[PDB]
Amino acid sequence: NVFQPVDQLPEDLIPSSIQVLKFSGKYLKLEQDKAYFDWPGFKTAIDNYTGEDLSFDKYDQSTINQQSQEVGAMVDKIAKFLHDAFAAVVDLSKLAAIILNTFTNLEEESSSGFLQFNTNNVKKNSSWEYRVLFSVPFGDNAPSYFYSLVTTILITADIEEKTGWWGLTSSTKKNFAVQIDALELVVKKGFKAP
Repeated sequence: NVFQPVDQLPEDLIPSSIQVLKFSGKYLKLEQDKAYFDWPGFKTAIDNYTGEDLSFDKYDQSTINQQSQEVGAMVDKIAKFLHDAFAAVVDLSKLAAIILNTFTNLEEESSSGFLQFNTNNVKKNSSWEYRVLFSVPFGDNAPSYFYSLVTTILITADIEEKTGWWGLTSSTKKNFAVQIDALELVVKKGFKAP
């Protein structure tokens, strides 16, 4: 739906991880008929959280200026970033492939609830927001715990039309700009969404 769920958890945690999805989903802001994630709203909501199965770990944000590079390289960089900044997706079986697939299949995934296209008539360019939510466990040493990494990836390129994004390959080269927003939460089995 609002976030592509990417789980790698033991069945006894999947239910809790869905609640996290439910919770995250309620912070999408619709306007101009374009759906985007509400980070201020979401951040704020976590603070006011008065539960016990949820806690903030860290929030990270990386924004890189428009640079001409290939899709493959760019996704690899995004992946390396998510790998190095958090404990959550350290052993996730190459998120890079999950991310590279989303951008090389934009046309088939456009209607998906976790992708939002947009154009800038002034700058005559466009962008996509990919919303993804990762969940990986702590380990059998702390069975009730796992991490959830609420992530948004905003890719901007020098592409005028929406069709300009159709059929991108790992080799395709453009003037891409990338903004990654990711928040890591420590959640435990039994977490219900407010």
